[PDB]
Amino acid sequence: HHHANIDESKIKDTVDDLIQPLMQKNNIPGMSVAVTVNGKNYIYNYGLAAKQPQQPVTENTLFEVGSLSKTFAATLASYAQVSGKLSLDQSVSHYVPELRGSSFDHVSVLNVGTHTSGLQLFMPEDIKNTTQLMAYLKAWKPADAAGTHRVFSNIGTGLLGMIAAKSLGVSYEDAIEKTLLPQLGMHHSYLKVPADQMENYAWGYNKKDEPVHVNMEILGNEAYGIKTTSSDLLRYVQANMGQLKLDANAKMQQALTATHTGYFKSGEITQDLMWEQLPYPVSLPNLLTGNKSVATPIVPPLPPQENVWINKTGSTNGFGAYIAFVPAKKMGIVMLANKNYSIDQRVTVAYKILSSL
Ligand SMILES: *C(=O)[C@H]([C@@H](C)O)[C@H]1CC(SCCNC=N)=C(C(=O)O)N1
Repeated sequence: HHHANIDESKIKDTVDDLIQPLMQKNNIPGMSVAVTVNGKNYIYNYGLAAKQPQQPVTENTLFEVGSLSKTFAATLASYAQVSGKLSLDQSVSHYVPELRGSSFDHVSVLNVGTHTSGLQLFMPEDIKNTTQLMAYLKAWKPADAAGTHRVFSNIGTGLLGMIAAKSLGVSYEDAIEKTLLPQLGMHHSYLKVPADQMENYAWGYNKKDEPVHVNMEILGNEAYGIKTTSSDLLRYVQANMGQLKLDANAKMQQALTATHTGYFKSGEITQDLMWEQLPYPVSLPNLLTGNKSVATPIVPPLPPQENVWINKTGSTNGFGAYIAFVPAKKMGIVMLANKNYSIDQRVTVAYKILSSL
């Protein structure tokens, strides 16, 4: 029930007024929006996780988050770094000996953590196993030297997560589901959704409005494997702002914070470890203009800041996700949808909601 002067109702009015038209105009079946401010959390669910038979979005609905998954690979690499197992400045072939003598002698772990190796966006469809992947990587050359340009890459994020996990002595899937997500308290976050949660796994709806789930291919866990709830992602946002006890895991807090280090500038955007940031306050135009480019190194790296807007978009064929948070304001938003709608609208709605707080 609505109550004037009560936090949850004031925020709900703002969120409803933006999300209901957004869902109508884009024919988005279902969304969940989670907001944190002043140490308090608010979760709003809209519409349908599935159309036939109908299932509503609930607190337990799982959405695919696409390239938001890359921030977990970065957090894992950062955890390995702060634990003394990984140096970001070292070469990929230092950690992957089969690539020694290849172009990966000249690509750093930082490059694959910042989209500056030059590897292309999509894994080639005919690469099915590790032998084929290594043969491809050993024979690969970019047109420009590593460190010169920013090219968003699922392959690069794959290498980042693989190297981080190996440096901890485990597979990536183990590192994420047995180490990282449990230490973050994200108990409804998965690379593979278990049987008791399938009833909660929303269907995605593609451009033709067909129900779809993402197909997991080689190195896909690193780049697009996460399925999660808005509540778990809001915990992740709070952890990224140092707000949670985190079971006294000092190394994990340091790992999260260190992913916000600013390593390259492209246009107006600062590239962190997978996260992207802009100075705060942000104007909507610069946010929108932010969504190969020349990459200029920031050296020494920009330390993790408070006065910034940190964000990440992610999509799959059937889903569209967005996170933004402002550490100086201890505020953040997670928007999950089971339809891939345009990034300009994600950032505009998030900006309007956070501005209202
Ligand atoms: C991620 O959503 C897909 C991946 C699952 O194939 C692609 C498309 C995007 S493009 C850059 C988004 N800009 C700012 N946040 C990426 C990605 O790395 O974000 N990979």
